[PDB]
Amino acid sequence: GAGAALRQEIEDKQLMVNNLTDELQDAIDEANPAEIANTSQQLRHARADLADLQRRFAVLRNEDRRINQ
Repeated sequence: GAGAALRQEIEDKQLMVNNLTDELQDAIDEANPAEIANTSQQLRHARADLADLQRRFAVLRNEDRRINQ
């Protein structure tokens, strides 16, 4: 299949997004303004990067399917 390394990056990046979401919510429960700002800034970087990765992979997978059907 096409896009093996990219697919794996997407899963690695979804894991990071999830861990950072955990950390943000914990920082909210603790009312820790510094960590809320630290973690949320990173979470947004990661969520934007993930969405781009997923777009790139969808192109690749749709083209692979059309080439190989």
